[PDB]
Amino acid sequence: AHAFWSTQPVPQTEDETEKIVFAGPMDEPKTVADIPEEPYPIASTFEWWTPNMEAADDIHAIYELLRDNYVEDDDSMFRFNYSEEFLQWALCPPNYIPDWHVAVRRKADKKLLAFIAGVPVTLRMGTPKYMKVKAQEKGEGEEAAKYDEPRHICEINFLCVHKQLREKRLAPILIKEATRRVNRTNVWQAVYTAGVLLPTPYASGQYFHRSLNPEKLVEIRFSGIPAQYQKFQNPMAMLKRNYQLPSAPKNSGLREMKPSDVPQVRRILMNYLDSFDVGPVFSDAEISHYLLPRDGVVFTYVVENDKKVTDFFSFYRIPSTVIGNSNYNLLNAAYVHYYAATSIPLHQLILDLLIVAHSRGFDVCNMVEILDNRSFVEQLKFGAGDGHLRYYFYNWAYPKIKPSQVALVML
Ligand SMILES: CCCCCCCCCCCCCC(=O)SCCNC(=O)CCNC(=O)[C@H](O)C(C)(C)COP(=O)(O)OP(=O)(O)OC[C@H]1O[C@@H](n2cnc3c(N)ncnc32)[C@H](O)[C@@H]1OP(=O)(O)O
Ligand SMILES: CCOC(=O)c1cnc2ccc(OCc3ccc(N4CCNCC4)nc3)cc2c1SCCC#N
Ligand SMILES: [Mg+2]
Repeated sequence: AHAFWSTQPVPQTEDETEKIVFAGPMDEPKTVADIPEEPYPIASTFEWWTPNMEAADDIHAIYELLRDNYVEDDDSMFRFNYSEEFLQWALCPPNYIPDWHVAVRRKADKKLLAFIAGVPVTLRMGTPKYMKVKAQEKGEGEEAAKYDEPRHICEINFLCVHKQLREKRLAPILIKEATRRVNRTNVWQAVYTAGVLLPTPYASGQYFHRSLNPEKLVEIRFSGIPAQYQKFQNPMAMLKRNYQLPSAPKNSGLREMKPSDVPQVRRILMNYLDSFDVGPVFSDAEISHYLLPRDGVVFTYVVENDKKVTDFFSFYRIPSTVIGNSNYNLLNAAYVHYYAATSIPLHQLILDLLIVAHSRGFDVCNMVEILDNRSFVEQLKFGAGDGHLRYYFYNWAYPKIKPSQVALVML
């Protein structure tokens, strides 16, 4: 069934995943000295390449590979078109390791044929609360809490093989070479997400989308006057009416985040993230990097009253190519990123996200049902999508958890 994945330290079936009681490594412990020092062998016509993520030309190359060959939805209606500025932001967070960015190029002409990227993340990934309960009833609290300390691991994203090289087993070679480069730095776990089902997710959630420009969503038959709008006299006026938003935020105290807000945002986010079973831990430098506004990339607002930040939200932008549509070639989507509410209902905070996003020209707001995202779906008129996002670890046994116990947003 899986000539590659059966060779790897991941849970091999749902059954296995249902038996797992404690968090911990799957593989034999290893040391850096046991890992090969030489890159994995590859065909003599290809060569490994470590792009320089501060070289414009190198980020452009990666940009073009992904524009034309990265992920499409199962109906090939969309392909992501991550921008060069977004790639620089996602690939170069504080303390990133340039060697974790792995590419294959054709030797002859230096054509980029494949890519995978790893970045550091500090993750809480100890045993979940409801497994730790069952572990007091067993006498077993010490083994259940053994890996509670946040761990410095790798987050994998942007795996891409050029369409002309598909189904030639190049993706396993990429994964093996990234694993080697991460293990050479004494890191032995990774976290990653995918739309597809692989062996074997520890959590899975549906996507949700909120229409902000229903006219456009129609012209690119994603909405297409959704079937339920037919019996209306006037399907489009009703559609716009339903999804209309205010012009300006409703919360007194909302403004863009600025650098002097970083400590307060760190505190309120870390307090909120703590409640979930799997979630990141951010330094002030990581909060600065992932939440300070960057044009075209990430947008973050705080509610400040009486000079205290009490709430905030963020969203980031990923445009998609609209496949087979030259009238409307691009979808401008906003994705809910981290947030924390202490003074207002979450629905009132995220209503202001939608207002801001609409004001700034976004066509749709998307999210996975992680964090407390289900608490505002109905009131804010999100609809469940096609598609899911599945969360995975490499070399980490972990019980199945609901997506509302996951606090890691994956770009
Ligand atoms: C400690 C550090 C560890 C670091 C590493 C942690 C692991 C990270 C793992 C990577 C996390 C990535 C997170 C993201 O970026 S998810 C986004 C993935 N990217 C895309 O979907 C872009 C469009 N598609 C492609 O570029 C290609 O179709 C890819 C590259 C996906 C497969 O290329 P191709 O179609 O040319 O096939 P092949 O003949 O070379 O290889 C076939 C083998 O590949 C397995 N496959 C297929 N899809 C995926 C998938 N999304 N993740 C993991 N494996 C996948 C498949 O089961 C099969 O194995 P097996 O079934 O035969 O056993
Ligand atoms: C109009 C509402 O739909 C969208 O806005 C949209 C746009 N571009 C895409 C591009 C590709 C795509 O493929 C499915 C997919 C595949 C992978 C993935 N990952 C991979 C790893 N990193 C996080 C996201 N997320 C989604 C779905 C999409 C979708 S559906 C998923 C987002 C939502 N809702
Ligand atoms: Mg291949």
